[PDB]
Parts: sequence; structure tokens; C-alpha cells
Amino acid sequence: VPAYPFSLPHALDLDPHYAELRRDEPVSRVRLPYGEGTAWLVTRMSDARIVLGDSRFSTAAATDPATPRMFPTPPEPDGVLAQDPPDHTRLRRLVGKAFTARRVEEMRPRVRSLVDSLLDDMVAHGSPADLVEFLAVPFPVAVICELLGVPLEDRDLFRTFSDAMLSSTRLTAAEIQRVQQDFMVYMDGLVAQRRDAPTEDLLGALALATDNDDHLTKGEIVNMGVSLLIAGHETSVNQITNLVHLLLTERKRYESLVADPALVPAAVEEMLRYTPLVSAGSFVRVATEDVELSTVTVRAGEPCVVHFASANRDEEVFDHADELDFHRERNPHIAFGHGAHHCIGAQLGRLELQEALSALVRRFPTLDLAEPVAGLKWKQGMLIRGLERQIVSW
Ligand code: HEM
Ligand SMILES: C[C@@H]1[C@@H](O)[C@@H](C)C[C@H](C)C(=O)[C@H](C)[C@@H](O)[C@@H](C)[C@@H](C)OC(=O)[C@H](C)[C@H]1O
Repeated sequence: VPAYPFSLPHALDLDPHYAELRRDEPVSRVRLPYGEGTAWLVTRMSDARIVLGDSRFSTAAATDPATPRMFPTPPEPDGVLAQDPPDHTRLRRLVGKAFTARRVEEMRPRVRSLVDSLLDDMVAHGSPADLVEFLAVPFPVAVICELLGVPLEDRDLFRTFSDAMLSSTRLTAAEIQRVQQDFMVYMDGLVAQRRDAPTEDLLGALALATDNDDHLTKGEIVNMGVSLLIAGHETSVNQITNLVHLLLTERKRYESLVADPALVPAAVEEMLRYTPLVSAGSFVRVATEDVELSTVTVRAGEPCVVHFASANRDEEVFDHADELDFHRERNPHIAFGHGAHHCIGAQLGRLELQEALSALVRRFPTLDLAEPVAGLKWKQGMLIRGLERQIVSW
């Protein structure tokens, strides 16, 4: 009967319904915006983990246009989200060898230098300035270029492609396709260059063959490079803005990081959990077999959808879940998702946020929201929450 999403999202607030559903009906039936049929909506942490983690659920199935989904275009079956084991498991195994947490930490110095440069630009502009335009938008795409060892001259081409891939793209041409192909040929050439001469970047590592051993196709590598750019961009850009919003609207929080800069990483985790970056449910999971959740048993062929932010506010798991606490002992949030499809960029997402917050705290202890709160322009049509603009003063 009821439609999902329940209501239009306001700011980063959570719909009061979810909290009711956790208590009264953890697994509810719901009608999604675009597929045919009803689906199950999972609202609690244990259930969410089961749907995400257990092999009895398939994302590949969700590619059927008849299958319910949050977004208008049926999913592309090539998308790594839509990959099912064991082909998906191979991709993850191989890319996971190169995308270590150790490789990400080693980027931190170059990433610090990158934020510093962006902020210097913002100081050149003078207070007050749009933190979106100067920090949130440019920073993630630069970070990903660093990760792919793109030379500085060619980064222009990556920005255009990321902006063109977003559904909100202003240009919205027939030409988008022209950009896509132009970009694709470039990536081809970049991977071929890596095959000819090994580089220390993540493309370089993926290009290497121990030659008695498992490695990716050149075409697989190109496609993976595009996958990493797109997944990492939209989420990161808005997530930066969202953490800053939380920090400044109750400024006691930002002051807490000024006082103790070592608190930043803990704070980032807490804000990842607290922020409903994904306004809607999850990419759909269709049951290959009967599976037993908390309160209901899902029959094979029934579609499930997870709301990550609700799970993150589950009262069983988190004391004062509705409150924002940078001094939690444990924080097992699924802001990055869970199981097979755990965002690969989970470490590079954390790096990006920790480095943006630390830089702000270090260069601007006097940082404050210049735009009035009521004035704030939140993005309206989107799967992902974020501010169109965020004017700040220092
Ligand atoms: C704040 C930053 C980020 C957040 C909150 C985030 C969140 C997520 C979530 C929740 C998923 C899982 C969705 C599902 O399973 O239904 C996911 C998947 C993914 N994320 Fe992210 N992400 C972030 C940044 C990035 C970055 C920086 C990269 C890459 C550089 C990235 C690449 C991916 C990829 C490739 C997947 C696909 C998972 C798979 O099937 O292997 N994301 N992300
Ligand atoms: C990599 C990201 C990932 O973080 C996912 C989980 C974000 C949200 C929850 C989605 O999964 C969203 C449902 C996507 O799968 C697609 C609708 C797509 C159009 O959006 C996306 O393409 C976004 C960018 C995904 O590909």
C-alpha cells in the first residue's frame, strides 16, 4: 500500500516514520517509485546486515526493468553494484589487492597539499565564500586523479566527465555521449601506457601481471577506473558539505574539533552514521531463496530495499542514536554499506573527509556559516542529499 519514499526530504532530518517502523514493523511492505510490484523495506541493523551480507540475496536480479527500484532508468547490468558472485567476488579480490588501506594512507601527504591549495584559493577570494565551489566540488575529483596517477595537464578532462555523468548536469546534451566516448578513449590510452611502463599509482598496480597469476583485463581496468570515479564523486562532494553543515549549525561541535584536532577521525565516523547521505533506500536486493529476517521471512523472488540511515539510528545498537556524539566507544555504522558491496572507496572517502575537516580546523578555527540557515539551498530532486551552496566566513 504505502509509497516509498514516504515524504520529500527536509535538510538532513530523518522521517519520523522510520523510528516507528523499527519499534512496530521492522520489515514493512512498500511501493517504490519505478518498478512493478511491492518490495520489503528493512529498517534495522541486524536485518540490513542479513540483506546486504547473505548470499541468498542477488543484486544482479534487480537489473530486470520489472523489478522495483528507487531511480527511473533500469540499472545497467555492467555496474559493479549489479554484479553477482563469483564474477563480482573476482573483481573485488583483484582490485582489493591494489586498493589497500596502506596505499590510501600513503596518499595523505599529497591530499593535505591538495586541500591546502584549494583553501589558499578561497582566502584569495576572501571571506565570505562558497565552500561548495572552492572545497567540496573540486577536492574529490583531484583526490581520485591522484589515486589514478592522472597527469596534471589531463585532469581538466576528468572534471568535465564527472560533471557530465551527474544527472543534475546543466549541459544535459546529446553531446554527453560524445564526452563519454572521448573520455573512454583517453582511459584506454592511459591503461595501455601503464601496461608499457609500470607506475606506482593504482592503475599501475592493476596493470602489473605476476604472469603466473590472476589479473584484470585491460578493458576491465578501464571500466573499473570509470566506476571508481563516478561512485566516489557524488557521495564525497555532498558528504563534505553535509559534515560541515552539522559542524556549524551546532557550532559547539566544530569548537570541539578545534579544541582537540585528534578527535577528527572519530567525529567523521559519527557524522557518517548520523548523515542520511542516501535519502532513499538502497540498490535493490532480490532473494534467490527463502530467508528469515527479524520479524518476517522473505520468499524467493521478493525484492528488498535497505535504508542505511535508519539502521544507523537503531536504538538497540546505539545509545542516544538521535544525538551526535564524538566520544562513542564503538561505532558499527553501515554508512559505507555492508557485505559484498561495501564501498571500495571506504578508506579514500574517510581520507577525503578527515583531511578536509583537519585542514578547515587548522586554517580556520573562526570558520562559520555566513548564509542564514533558513536560506540554505538543499538539492531537491536527488537520490543523495547535499547543499547547492554553503557560504562561510572566517
Ligand atoms: C563519503 C564517501 C562515500 C560514501 C558515503 C559511499 C557510500 C557507498 C555505499 C553505501 C555503497 C554501497 C551501496 C550498496 O551496496 O547498495 C557504496 C558502494 C561503492 N562505493 Fe562508495 N561511498 C563513498 C565514497 C566512495 C569513493 C571515494 C569511492 C571510490 C573511490 C567509492 C566507490 C564505491 C564503489 C565502487 C562501490 C561499489 C561496491 C561494489 O559493488 O563493489 N565510493 N558506496
Ligand atoms: C557508487 C554509488 C553508490 O554510493 C550508491 C550506493 C549510492 C546510492 C545508494 C545508490 O545505490 C543508487 C541507488 C545507485 O545505485 C543508482 C541509483 C545510481 C543512479 O546512483 C549512483 O550511480 C551512485 C553514484 C552509486 O553508483
